Amino acid sequence: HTLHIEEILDLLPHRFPFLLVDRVLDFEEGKFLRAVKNVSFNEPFFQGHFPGKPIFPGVLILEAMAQATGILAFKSRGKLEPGELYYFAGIDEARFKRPVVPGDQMIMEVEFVKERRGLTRFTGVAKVDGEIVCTATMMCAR
Amino acid sequence: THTLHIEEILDLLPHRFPFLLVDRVLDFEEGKFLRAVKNVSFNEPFFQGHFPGKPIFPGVLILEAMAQATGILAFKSRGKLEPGELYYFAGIDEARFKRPVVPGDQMIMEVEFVKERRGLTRFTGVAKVDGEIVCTATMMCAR
Amino acid sequence: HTLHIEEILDLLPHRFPFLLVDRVLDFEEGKFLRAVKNVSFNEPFFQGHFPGKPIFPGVLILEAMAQATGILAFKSRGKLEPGELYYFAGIDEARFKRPVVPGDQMIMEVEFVKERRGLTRFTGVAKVDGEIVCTATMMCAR
Amino acid sequence: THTLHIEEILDLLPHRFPFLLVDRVLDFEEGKFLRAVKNVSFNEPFFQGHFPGKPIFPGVLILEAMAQATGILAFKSRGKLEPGELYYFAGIDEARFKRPVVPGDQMIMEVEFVKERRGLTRFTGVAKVDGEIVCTATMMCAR
Amino acid sequence: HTLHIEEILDLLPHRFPFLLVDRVLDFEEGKFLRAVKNVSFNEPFFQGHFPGKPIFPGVLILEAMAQATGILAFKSRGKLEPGELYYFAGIDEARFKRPVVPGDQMIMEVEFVKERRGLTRFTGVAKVDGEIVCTATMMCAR
Amino acid sequence: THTLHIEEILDLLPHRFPFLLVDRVLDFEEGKFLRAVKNVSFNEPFFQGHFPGKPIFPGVLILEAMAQATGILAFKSRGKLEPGELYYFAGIDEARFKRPVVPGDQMIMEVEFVKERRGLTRFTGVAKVDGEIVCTATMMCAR
Repeated sequence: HTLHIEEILDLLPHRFPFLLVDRVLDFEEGKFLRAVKNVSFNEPFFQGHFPGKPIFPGVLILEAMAQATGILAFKSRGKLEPGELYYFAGIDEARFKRPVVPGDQMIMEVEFVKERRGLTRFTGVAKVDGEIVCTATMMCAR
Repeated sequence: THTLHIEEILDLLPHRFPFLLVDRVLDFEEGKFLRAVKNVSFNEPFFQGHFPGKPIFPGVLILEAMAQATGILAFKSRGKLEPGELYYFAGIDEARFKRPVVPGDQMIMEVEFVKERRGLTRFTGVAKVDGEIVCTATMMCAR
Repeated sequence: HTLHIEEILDLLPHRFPFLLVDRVLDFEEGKFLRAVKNVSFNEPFFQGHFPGKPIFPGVLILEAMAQATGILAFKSRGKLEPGELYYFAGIDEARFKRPVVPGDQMIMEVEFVKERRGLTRFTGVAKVDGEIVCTATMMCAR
Repeated sequence: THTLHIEEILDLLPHRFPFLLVDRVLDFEEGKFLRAVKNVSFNEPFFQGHFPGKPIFPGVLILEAMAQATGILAFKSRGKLEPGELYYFAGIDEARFKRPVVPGDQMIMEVEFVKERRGLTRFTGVAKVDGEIVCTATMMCAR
Repeated sequence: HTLHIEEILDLLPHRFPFLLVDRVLDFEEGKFLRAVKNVSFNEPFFQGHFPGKPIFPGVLILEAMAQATGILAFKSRGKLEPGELYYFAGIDEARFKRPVVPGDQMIMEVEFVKERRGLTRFTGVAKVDGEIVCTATMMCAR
Repeated sequence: THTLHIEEILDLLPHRFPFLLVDRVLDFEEGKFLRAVKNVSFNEPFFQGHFPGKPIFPGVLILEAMAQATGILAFKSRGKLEPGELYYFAGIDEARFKRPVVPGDQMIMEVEFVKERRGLTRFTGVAKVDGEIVCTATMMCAR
């Protein structure tokens, strides 16, 4: 089940310049979601990060993966009511393996692990050209 | 085999944010062709205005992206621009917009040198998404 | 019949940074429209096009003229319903005659030609200080 | 007769996007006056916020534009700024906002040197649209 | 009575990049209001003002103070109806005493003076670290 | 006692708008700690998107701000970056987001060097608003 940007705008509250999921390529509710973030030079953070040497910030890969958990959570468990937020509570073992750059299509896979102590736990893995560029464990809650 | 990443691109084109619309060069043969990629992301500044609730990559920016790709080919083939000189975009023939390009699309653009004629350099461009043609055009430029 | 920016926002769906018609100076439904685009240094594309040498992109003159056809079409033939778009299908014989720069007031005249094979055909002419800076033939459709 | 286009302006003022608010200089006489243009376009970044659905050029930015025009006059008349030096805006007397300036307006601004007094340079500014006064103010600056 | 940003968005029509009141620290209707503007490098005007030497424009201190008069006026006298504006009619004796810079928290105090000849008159004083950086007298009207 | 204002910061970090998220350095001791300020303003570009009607400083940007503060400490302590070299952000352990940071907050960040181990430099960060902890994390970086 693919979701394009209009479906994504309907599910997440994030807007420009902080909506970092461009497409959902597949998902299974309560299990996994696979999303794309297209990395382009024409994104506003690249001016600053860095002048002459565009590097996609590692913190935004964490953000983009956490957004993809949001989409899975909303498809799986129900949409947010207006004014409610899906909290990003924490991150374990964020590892940045190599630089993500303009022209990269970052494919992100997030998996639901469990609920434990009031949080929902996901693992994320981001790849470019089949190679892992980032992993992390993310905790979120409604 | 002959790829250019963004730093190489920044060194050849004078365009900068928010109007540098070539993100990679996949291959090229001097004086002949260049195949480039434009990654289309929601996170691009024009999407706020085009259109609210329904992001559509403007057709004019596909023409722009292709014209930039001709620039890269021209510079690699014929010599870099000196400081303060521009590669003019003089005109366009037969621009055809076939279907909408959207966030998540990777737009692969192929430009071919045709000829010099009457003080202009003529190129044809074809932009594809997922193998299907989204735009074609004939572009005239000059130093 | 002049239209100012609030009337223009009501007719076109374009918003910042891609609404490139600042005023309508006159029009006659089904025939012609004359619009202004004020070119200012304080526009976001100028940072990029080019550093140290601001040049209004020729593609944006095409865009601004196509927007002015939109306004004529909506005034002449009826407003778009929400979610509907006015397609830009093609361009013939776009000619860029000289550079448009900050401080220029670009006056654009678009004329309806005909409907043919499912498209509406317009010609556009953009002038600065009475001199032609661009012409083009534009095809659009609902 | 004495016009300065944007490149000449960039060379005299240190202001850059999104706070360079003089688009052309129509005429000037050193030590006396300068007449400049600010083209007011919807496509300017502050219009998104001022205000949603009702674009109104902020009155504070007319003061800013006029103060920039004094800068140009001062530099042409008295000498360019050296790198790292600033032309301070020290104060303002009797700023009066007469009617709203909007997208599509070309705001013609005329600034006149009055005198130096008490370590400041005093100027009067008048901004017009379609021949009518939209703002006046007396501006004090110093090197 | 403190107002945070959501309360501020409800009262003023200003939006990004021209909403220059970040918090209200106290107020008394018809009398005074004390507001904060946090000055950060990450604000869009700093790119332009100036490259290599960030200086908060003195005109934006005037703006931010005039916004704080707006908030006082709306809390004191009633909210604007949609489409109505609170006019900034004029300024007397704007004095800029020293440069405001990134990292500064500008505390602004505005006081109602009187209504006279169809305008409402306020005085404003902006401080950083207890020292006055700007004063002005502002005239506004519905 | 050892404060660095924005110009000193621009000279040490390569980050520029819209991703320079240290506005001042309040104090530091080389090889030991650095205490910095991030002023959180509505007028920052990410607030438009995060979220419409409910501005919330992204937790990922607190991690970024703290990692930038480690950079400053590292450069002051160990030597500036040469042109074209980067200070890599290699990973993060135990990032905890305790309560939302909002416009008007001044976020005071304290980073401490822990050790070098296994080719990385390890730091702990703590960010506070009004004396209360809003985020903690352990950050690994390397030249």
